[PDB]
Amino acid sequence: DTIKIGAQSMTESEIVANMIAQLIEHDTDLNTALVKNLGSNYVQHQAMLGGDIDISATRYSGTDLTSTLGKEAEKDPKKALNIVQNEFQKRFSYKWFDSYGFDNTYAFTVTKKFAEKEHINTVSDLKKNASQYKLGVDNAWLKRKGDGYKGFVSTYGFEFGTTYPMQIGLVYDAVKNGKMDAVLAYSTDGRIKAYDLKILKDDKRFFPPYDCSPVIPEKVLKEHPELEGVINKLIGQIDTETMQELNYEVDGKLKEPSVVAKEFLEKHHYFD
Ligand SMILES: C[N+](C)(C)C[C@@H](O)CC(=O)O
Repeated sequence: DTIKIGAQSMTESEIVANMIAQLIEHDTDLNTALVKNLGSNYVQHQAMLGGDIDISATRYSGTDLTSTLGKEAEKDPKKALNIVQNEFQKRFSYKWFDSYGFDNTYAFTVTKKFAEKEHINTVSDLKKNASQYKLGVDNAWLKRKGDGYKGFVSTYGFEFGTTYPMQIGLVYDAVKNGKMDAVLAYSTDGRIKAYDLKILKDDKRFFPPYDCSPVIPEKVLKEHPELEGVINKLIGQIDTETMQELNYEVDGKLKEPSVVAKEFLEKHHYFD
């Protein structure tokens, strides 16, 4: 009886996956295995449907609402979460838990020099010379329905000069070093504050909310009745500002996700 915890290929997914793994083994006689390097929410969900994972560490409400459930991008945090919770329960008997306490949203990120020099505050301010710009984005966002590029173009009414898809990890330096004029960063990445970068305002509210939660089949929670109490320790416990520091511990200071998670868990006494 080994619990299989899925980690997406994001620093944040890996930290949180370890944090779950360690809290389980501390509180239980259940032992754990991490399934690393799932490329996306789709990969994660597919893996859960086939029994390959028992717990998703990091799922985001807007992402699964638009892709896995095939729904419109609901723009309200609370409403988005409810539809996602009721749909997972109703559709797969999966439990989409309440969030850890943090939203990890797509954010248009620029250097401050660039925003001074181009008079930029908002995503709409980009429109003026948009075709002059190089945008850095992740390997999937351009192909996404609902919350992807196509949606952005029909919402903000403009497109960028060129778009470059890369690994999300690398957009923080590419924007900093001038290789890109703007990137679509993730808001919880600690390098944004660490590089004194500017988040632009989503003035048209194109993006749905992206509250982060764990997901486990009830089938699993039935079997291991002591498991839900463990996950519950972490519910509402990590705000965006905490997640930003944790992320940076791996990203800036180059620590193993397991070390970061253990240090976090030690600091809060494993929450009893
Ligand atoms: C992190 N974000 C919420 C913006 C999206 C992402 O996780 C996409 C996915 O899981 O494929």
